[PDB]
Amino acid sequence: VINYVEKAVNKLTLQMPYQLFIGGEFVDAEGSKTYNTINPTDGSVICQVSLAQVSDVDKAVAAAKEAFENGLWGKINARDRGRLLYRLADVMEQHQEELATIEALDAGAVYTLALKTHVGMSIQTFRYFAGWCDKIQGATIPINQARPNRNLTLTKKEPVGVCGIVIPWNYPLMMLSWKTAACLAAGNTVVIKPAQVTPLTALKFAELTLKAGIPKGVVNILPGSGSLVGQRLSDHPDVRKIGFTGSTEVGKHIMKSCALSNVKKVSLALGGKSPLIIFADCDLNKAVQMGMSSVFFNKGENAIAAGRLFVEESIHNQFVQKVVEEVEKMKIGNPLERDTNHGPQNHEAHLRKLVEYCQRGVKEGATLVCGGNQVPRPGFFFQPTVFTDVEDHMYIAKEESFGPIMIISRFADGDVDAVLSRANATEFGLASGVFTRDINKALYVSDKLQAGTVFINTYNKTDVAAPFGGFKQSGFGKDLGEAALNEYLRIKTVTFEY
Amino acid sequence: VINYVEKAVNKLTLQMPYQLFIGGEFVDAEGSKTYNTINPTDGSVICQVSLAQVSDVDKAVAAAKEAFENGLWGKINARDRGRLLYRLADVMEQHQEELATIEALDAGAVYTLALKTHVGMSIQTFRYFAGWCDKIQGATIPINQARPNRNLTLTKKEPVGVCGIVIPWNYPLMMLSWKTAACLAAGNTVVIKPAQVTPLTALKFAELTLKAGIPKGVVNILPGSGSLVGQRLSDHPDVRKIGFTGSTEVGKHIMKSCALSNVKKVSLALGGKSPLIIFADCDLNKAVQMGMSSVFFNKGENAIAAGRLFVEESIHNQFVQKVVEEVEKMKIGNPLERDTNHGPQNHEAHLRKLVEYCQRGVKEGATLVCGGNQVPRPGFFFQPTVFTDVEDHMYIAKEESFGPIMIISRFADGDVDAVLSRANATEFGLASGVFTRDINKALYVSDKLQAGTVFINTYNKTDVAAPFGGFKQSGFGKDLGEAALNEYLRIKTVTFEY
Amino acid sequence: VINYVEKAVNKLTLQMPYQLFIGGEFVDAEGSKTYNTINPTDGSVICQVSLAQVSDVDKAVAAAKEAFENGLWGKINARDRGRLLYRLADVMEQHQEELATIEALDAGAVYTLALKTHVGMSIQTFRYFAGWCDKIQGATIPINQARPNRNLTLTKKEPVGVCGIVIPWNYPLMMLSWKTAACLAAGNTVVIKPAQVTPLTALKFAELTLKAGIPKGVVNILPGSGSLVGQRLSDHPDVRKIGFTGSTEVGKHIMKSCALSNVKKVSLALGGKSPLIIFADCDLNKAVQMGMSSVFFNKGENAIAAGRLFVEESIHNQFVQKVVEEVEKMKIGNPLERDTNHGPQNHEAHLRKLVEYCQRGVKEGATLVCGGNQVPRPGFFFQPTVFTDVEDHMYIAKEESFGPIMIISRFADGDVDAVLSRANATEFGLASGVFTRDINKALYVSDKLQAGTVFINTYNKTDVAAPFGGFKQSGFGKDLGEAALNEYLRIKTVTFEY
Amino acid sequence: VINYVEKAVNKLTLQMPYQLFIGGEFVDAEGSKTYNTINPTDGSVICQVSLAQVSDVDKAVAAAKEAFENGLWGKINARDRGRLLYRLADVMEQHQEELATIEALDAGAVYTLALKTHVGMSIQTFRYFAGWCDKIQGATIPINQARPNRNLTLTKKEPVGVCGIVIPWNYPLMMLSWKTAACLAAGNTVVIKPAQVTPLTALKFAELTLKAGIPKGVVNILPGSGSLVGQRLSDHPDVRKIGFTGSTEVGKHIMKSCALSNVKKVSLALGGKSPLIIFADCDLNKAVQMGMSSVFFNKGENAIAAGRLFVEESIHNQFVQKVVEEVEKMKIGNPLERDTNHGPQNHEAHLRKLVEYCQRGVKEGATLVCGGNQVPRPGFFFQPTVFTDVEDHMYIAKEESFGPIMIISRFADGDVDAVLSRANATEFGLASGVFTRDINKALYVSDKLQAGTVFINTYNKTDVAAPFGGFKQSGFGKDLGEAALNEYLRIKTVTFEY
Ligand SMILES: NC(=O)c1ccc[n+]([C@@H]2O[C@H](COP(=O)([O-])OP(=O)(O)OC[C@H]3O[C@@H](n4cnc5c(N)ncnc54)[C@H](OP(=O)(O)O)[C@@H]3O)[C@@H](O)[C@H]2O)c1
Repeated sequence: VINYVEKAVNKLTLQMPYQLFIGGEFVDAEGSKTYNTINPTDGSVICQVSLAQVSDVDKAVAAAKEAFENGLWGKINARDRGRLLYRLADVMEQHQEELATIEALDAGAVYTLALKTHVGMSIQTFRYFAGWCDKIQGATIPINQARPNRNLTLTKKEPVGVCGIVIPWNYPLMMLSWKTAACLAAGNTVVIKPAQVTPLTALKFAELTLKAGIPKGVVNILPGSGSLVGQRLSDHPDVRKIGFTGSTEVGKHIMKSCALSNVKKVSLALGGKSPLIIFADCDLNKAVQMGMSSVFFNKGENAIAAGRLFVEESIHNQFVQKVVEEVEKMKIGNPLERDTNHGPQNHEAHLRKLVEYCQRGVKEGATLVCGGNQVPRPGFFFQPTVFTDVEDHMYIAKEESFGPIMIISRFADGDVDAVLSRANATEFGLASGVFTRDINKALYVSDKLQAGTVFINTYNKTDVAAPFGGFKQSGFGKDLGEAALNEYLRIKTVTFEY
Repeated sequence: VINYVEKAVNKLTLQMPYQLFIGGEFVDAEGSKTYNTINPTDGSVICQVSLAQVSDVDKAVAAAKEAFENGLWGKINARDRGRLLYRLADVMEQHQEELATIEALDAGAVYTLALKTHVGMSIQTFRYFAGWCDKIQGATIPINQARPNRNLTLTKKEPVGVCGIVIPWNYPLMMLSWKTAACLAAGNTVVIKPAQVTPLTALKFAELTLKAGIPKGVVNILPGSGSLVGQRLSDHPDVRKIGFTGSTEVGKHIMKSCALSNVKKVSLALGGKSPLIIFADCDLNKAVQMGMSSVFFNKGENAIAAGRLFVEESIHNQFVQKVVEEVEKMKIGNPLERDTNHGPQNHEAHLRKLVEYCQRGVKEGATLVCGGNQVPRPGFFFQPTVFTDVEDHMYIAKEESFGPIMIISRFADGDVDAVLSRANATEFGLASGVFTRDINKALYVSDKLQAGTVFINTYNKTDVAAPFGGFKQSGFGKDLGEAALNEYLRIKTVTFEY
Repeated sequence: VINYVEKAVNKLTLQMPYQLFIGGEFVDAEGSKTYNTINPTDGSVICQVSLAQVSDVDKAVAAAKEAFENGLWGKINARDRGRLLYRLADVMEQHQEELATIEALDAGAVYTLALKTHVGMSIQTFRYFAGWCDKIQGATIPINQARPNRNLTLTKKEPVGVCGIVIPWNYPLMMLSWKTAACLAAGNTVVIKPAQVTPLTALKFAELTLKAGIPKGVVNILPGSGSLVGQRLSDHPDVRKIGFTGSTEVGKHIMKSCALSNVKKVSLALGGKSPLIIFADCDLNKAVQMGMSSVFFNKGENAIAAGRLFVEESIHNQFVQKVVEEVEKMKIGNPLERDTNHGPQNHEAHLRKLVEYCQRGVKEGATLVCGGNQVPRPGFFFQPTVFTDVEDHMYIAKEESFGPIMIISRFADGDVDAVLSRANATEFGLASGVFTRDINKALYVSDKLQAGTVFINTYNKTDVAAPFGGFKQSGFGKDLGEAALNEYLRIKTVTFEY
Repeated sequence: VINYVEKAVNKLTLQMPYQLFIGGEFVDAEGSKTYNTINPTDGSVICQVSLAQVSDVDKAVAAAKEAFENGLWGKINARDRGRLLYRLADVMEQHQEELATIEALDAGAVYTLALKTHVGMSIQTFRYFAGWCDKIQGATIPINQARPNRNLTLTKKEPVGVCGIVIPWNYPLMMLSWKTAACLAAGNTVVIKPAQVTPLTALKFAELTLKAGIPKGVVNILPGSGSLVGQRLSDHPDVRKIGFTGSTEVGKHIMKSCALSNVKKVSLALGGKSPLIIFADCDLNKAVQMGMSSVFFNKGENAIAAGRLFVEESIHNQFVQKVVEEVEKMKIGNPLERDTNHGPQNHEAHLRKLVEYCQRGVKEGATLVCGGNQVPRPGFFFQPTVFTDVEDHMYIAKEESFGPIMIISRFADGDVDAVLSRANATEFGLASGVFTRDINKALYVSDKLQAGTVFINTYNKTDVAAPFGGFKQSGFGKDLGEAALNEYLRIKTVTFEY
């Protein structure tokens, strides 16, 4: 029997585990330490969650090590590993409303969006990677023969072993799922650190691994701080790979910690300041819809959000006019209400950062067309914001807001290379977009954009089969697609002479 | 007109550049600083070589950046890039006797071996990777469709950009070639730091890039110290990838430096303590020949060298007797003499370490069967060495010698899992081997060995098509084969809606 | 309401459809023509089954064409096609006992075996290929650029369209499933012709596609003759691909019919005379168990069955003695008896062929050690048979029996090339095997055997992930694994200039 | 010493072999039979060429078989096979002017074009496939384990063995090179049948294999008739694969012959009636240039030639006007004159077909705008032809001309699906094209076109890396790219239990 926080909400009964998950059981942290998790809709405490300590990290890693080296997970067929992951996806689907409701409470995710994305994409991710298990293949290689003898060379794709996953708060279940699904499909075991502010779907997911029959110790979950729990994971001599998602500055630190301990493998999914270039020959009404989505999707708490819009001179004023018209139509409110399409920011400190961000934009001389403030209601709601007359040297032209702030610059009619130069003038390189009906412009621009993803006449169109990762200081390694598996596999070369 | 150090040796007239190679020209370092490169056969100075300074690194990176962004290398077809690399291999082959002679002088490489391996494999490396240029392919991916609209998702494989390569001294030209060929095949430009003690084949290679018509700035070479030149390469804001080969401890520092600057990508080819397990049912005479090769090849200056031999009890004494017999037949001498089997160690500091290594092995109680000493002759020669009665707790059971020291332990008749545990009880995981006629043992042992390469009834059988890289603290990433290309490529995902 | 033949048997009430399945409906054939399907355990008529006519073939192809061109199957996401195929596998699993019982009745498959293989592997097949749907990918290719313009070249993997599948009677559901799963996973629609003698699991399968929600017309099944139904399929102008499994001689005719009509694509999975080479250094008792299995599995009605055993001279007589001892322990009887090891042959005409085959073997001078005749009891049971003193010129050394007849020749110790020559002296090339503890022999022999599959120290180890197909007159193309998809996909190259 | 036909022409002294090439030597055919090859510029006899007989085919196949089974080609490293093919390309490059001159004489190929395409692309083809030799790789596959035992499954890519190549006359050297390069790269040996009318570059190529060091019997060349030599190749019991390029009707017969003998593998590169759709929103001047090229390139003797142009109503009249203007500027003349841009048709029988084709076009009611006739001069020149008012029911809307005949229909402004339906209403499916600046339209049309290749805003943009093959009655299998190798390889699955 597991202890739950129980809550009647959204036409169901939530049963939320709140403890650490280690070796297939929910357990208190050392000293029974706890912290409060906060509902961004009203600022209330949802419940108390165990606060993992260093000794809890060591217990989690030891359980993962034992599960990998001696448990059933390391013994079963890849096909049967696949079956278990497909079953886990099924169990997640059976609990989809509950999961999406927890995400609405914990992260401020609009419930209808959470059902399709936060939860829906997580389910797709597990099903996708479950199909990879028995299709992960090595090679046989035609090497030079040591005549008069013969040689056979093959490669074997093997698991890396114990992995650590450290993730942010914007899509709590989805960020966990991207990495966890690829990690488990490759045959590894894992210790996961959700962002401290958003532990609840991670702990519910943990319970679901029990319902699915995932062997004890394969999945371990440690609500807690990066500076304590995350650090220890990065430092641990039995951890062999870290999958990290978060800010560029913490990514640098994580990579350093991997180096100094045991040169554990690392992937880094970091910040972005993604440019969206909108040409005059696009479909304008569609550009407004997609451009708004590129910024405002999930209250802007979206790594790939367009952090800069470049709009061709001749359509700029009309584009801005239409955006403002549509922004006024947005329904801001409780993420559980069906008419809501703009939920609260994830937590109070982030709301404060956004308010300060827009003050700097005003101070430095950008035109605040609308928004810029907290919405005067309970919780941590921020107004959908539009800036114009943004110049390349401005702070808001350079810094990632990670909020619902559309930051608009002009470019001269007929310019192409000039705007590309401006769009590429960043140490980030996560995503980018271009709206145009012109085939030649679209292909040329996608060639020249210095970013890991280029959207053409769309935005936010991610897919579990399509690899996702950045260039430059947005990091390296992929989530999603076949490419993601490579972060969680090692290649052993075997060479015979006969 | 290039300045050479001219030398008449080995029935050739060597013409050796000695300056920095920056932007397609040989130039002096800042302040015309130089250092001496030492011939390990007699301890004499070969010549003075330019000593790169920080401002020289900045010039080399600037030249590489220009070559990539604006030069011809970034504009030509993949097919034509391949043609240039195949021409480069042809030029290397035209100069093969000269290159092997330089390697004999600089590194102490036995000339006949340098023709086949140090230089021979370097030529094969460029030809192999030349073939990859127009065969590097992205993907088209069947993503979910945004109905009633359609989506197309593709990936493009692109160059990473400016790379730094930092290498050691054991196979100076070949270590350079592995990384350089894959790096250039993928369309990058490069700044190479050879090991300070072995700059000469790198500088001759530089001149050969001119003969082959590699555009200026594509290849740049900076003899100098790791703590100065290598450090700056790892720190540089315009460098996007470091390919590193060296010790585990420097690898840790390199990775930290990549992290702290601009999270540049990194590959780490580090140290080894590779186990070779020899069962009683092997071919004994072959096991002796291959066992000796596993240790003594290239005077033991071989990262994959077997650093422990485990020999089954019933054949142990006969194995040792036969090795001693064969060791006594080895001809130690000038690497340029055709009858030489065993050349000098690479440099004096390394010889000193090997002497100390064997002193400690005797101190801690291992049986010194033969060798262990500097050979009484000029230069830095070390006697092929055999230790027996080695126990798992001993320093020589744990520490990488990187010299010609065969380190032998017994295991009990029939004790497969037990010997495997002993073989795996190391934080290294570079290579390994097993000698047995039994198919079931061979396959089971190769599954269980925790190493990036497993040799079965052979050793030292590397091939330009077979990926090479370690596990655990032997690093990550691959040199050679198709896999090596992934270190020098980035994947861009392009998603259309239409 | 679907009409069923109802039967109380094996603790179940079987509900067996018996009509043609066209466009999602069970329908009588033209003129309500029918034929009898026979139970091989007692020779009784199970029921009457609709007998497809030419107009019925045209209706099925029209339904398949409409389903492909305009129906839902052609419009849904690859991922969603995958979901439907997974659901089909789940439905088959929910009905596995019923399917295995039907296969016992219709094909004489031993019930316990049919659960694991005839049905269990069919289920694995659908689940395996379900996972491929959203992982079928094309390429982007670095072609030469038409300067000063640019080029993008990509490939798209597309379905071939309407396919015809024609199969034999030995594993009715499994042969169906292998091809159908790959065919549908690739996005095609299909008309299936089961062997006339074994229509029943195919028709139950058809009903399961309805339960699974496979869109109407995607799957169509036409019990009937090869010379009428199969012929029309191969001739039909709207069929673009035939997947054929059967005899070499019918395969020749089928390929010709494809040629003469519309050059439709064809795969050919044909006969075998597979050699198993057993060396004196094998584990003898294991060689006996696996050698017996290589021949007697599924009453010899197994295309990959070892059709000759070459047994090394020094172990031959002991091998034969052990085989005879084990053959005598085999329980022959009703496929529903849970201790049955050997069921009846599939149908009466095959039994008669096997009696004649053995008369011919004795006549030409082979030694009949045991078996060779019909078991005196109702139905069509044939004794497990062993021949020795078989020589290379003999009819039974050349001709495929497709029955439980072990055909043994000696070979001399210390020649390997000589036994290979004898093993390779056939126009078949489907499978082969080698039993030896010697790694060098195993690897060399596997290199030299001229067969699409080589088993080493095992036999009949097929797997849904491992491609299966023959060489020479055993045909071409693969069932199973990733390679099977290529028979059901076409590649479109798309080249842009911009 | 080889017998040559010597010819002083194009400022060169041509040395043309004229005999059969069998087992590394030029020999007369059985009975010294010969036939005349005809210069299409003036209708004169170039020289007498040996006429291969059945016994000569048997000798070639025996030589290919011995070279494969016992000769050096079957023994050398894949890497060394690649070196030989690169060397072959180099020799071809050293002879490029001579080869292009021979092609001008034999096939009427315009010299400047033959240099770039006929010969230039043949060279690229051998270099490209030379690079594949040591990069052809099999797999290791994660199959279900027969617990308590373990299984390893791998695939080996092997050569198919002796191949027959049967080709047409439009690009004699290039068609040979496409197939021969892939065939040899995969490790096979080959007997080549050039079109009887164009044997000369094939025989010169044969001599170049000698210069390049290709082992005797690896390449064998038999000038002669399809009905005799081609037939025997398709019939031969030792040939295991036919690579065929030619008409759809001969393709059907070839496939039938493959079936009836030994089910040898076959690829079919057959005819085309490829549609080019030109929208009003294209760049009109570029559409005219590329539209011209799509029809007139290599005097229309181009399998992928656009056989229908569909031009949008609003630009149709202007397109036709501009085409007529450009057609009038074409210089018809001797292929060796530098100002010629339209050479003679390949041979007399083809010229006659083209005359009849245009007669039937006029008869059935199409508007003949220009050409349609043999040019009044010696040889077999044909006037570049333009037809308009072509309706879907007409012969020239359905039948492949394989000549310089532009066949134009209108489609209504704003129609897309309607014109696609018309473009797809053919049993051919080789190539196609679309000209439009609209990204949505270009992507949609490329999805919907039922053809193996789709060109977007270009035409005739083939590449050695880009796979090329048809759908429907245009055949199956690819030439060029990685995909081409699959036709010349077989996959062996090796499964161990241990
Ligand atoms: N590229 C992508 O796929 C992607 C996706 C989502 C978000 N992001 C990026 O993430 C950022 C937003 O999240 P954030 O600013 O909250 O990120 P953050 O501060 O970098 O935190 C990310 C995670 O790192 C942990 N952490 C902090 N210090 C650590 C340490 N010393 N050792 C180990 N772990 C440590 C944090 O723990 P705490 O819970 O204690 O903070 C948290 O779990 C944005 O820049 C956004 O673009 C990127």
